[PDB]
Amino acid sequence: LKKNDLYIFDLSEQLLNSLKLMSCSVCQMSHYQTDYHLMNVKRNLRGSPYIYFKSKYVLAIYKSLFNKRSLSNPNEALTFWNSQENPMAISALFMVGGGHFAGAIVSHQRLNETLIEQAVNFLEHKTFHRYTSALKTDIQGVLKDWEPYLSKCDNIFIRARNVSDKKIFTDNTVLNKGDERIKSFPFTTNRPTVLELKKAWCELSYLKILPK
Ligand SMILES: [Zn+2]
Repeated sequence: LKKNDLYIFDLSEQLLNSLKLMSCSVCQMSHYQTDYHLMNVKRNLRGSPYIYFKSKYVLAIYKSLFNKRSLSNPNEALTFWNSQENPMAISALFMVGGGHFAGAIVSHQRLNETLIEQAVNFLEHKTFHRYTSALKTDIQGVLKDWEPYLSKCDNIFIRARNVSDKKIFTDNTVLNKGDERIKSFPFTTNRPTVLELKKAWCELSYLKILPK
């Protein structure tokens, strides 16, 4: 099992149907890495920490990736993720700290910087910095700018250790406080840069092989 065979949103049917839990519509065209499909996706969008499976000698996936209020079980989630019927699956990624910001809207679809990082498709991405907040209006600007994307996101992952910095994302913005989709990163992360957003994404979106 190479890492290429472990992307949670692109698992082969053999690997999927083996997993055991431990206890084109947007183009009107009948083509997924083409730049055409990507703009149409863009146009239409714009208007223990783990769970374990058994198979081929223990695959682990982050609990944060799932929807807590969901009646589906994790196998049902994985199979729905791996079906062409969710081509506009997106998530958001935000880190702020020490005057630095990086945000991105990430597509769940992969592509052709390591090869694993080179396949992360950021539909939008922004990074800026301000000494000191005054960052607050800048970031509230990005959130309004991405409002159509944000209302269609599966998850919105935010790192803001500072209490005033976490307040930046919900104090009178387009995100509401107590939005289930808003979640911490289940692992420590570095400085807010675009590459760090991709590190975080690859860390959430690939199964991990662990001991039982
Ligand atoms: Zn298409």
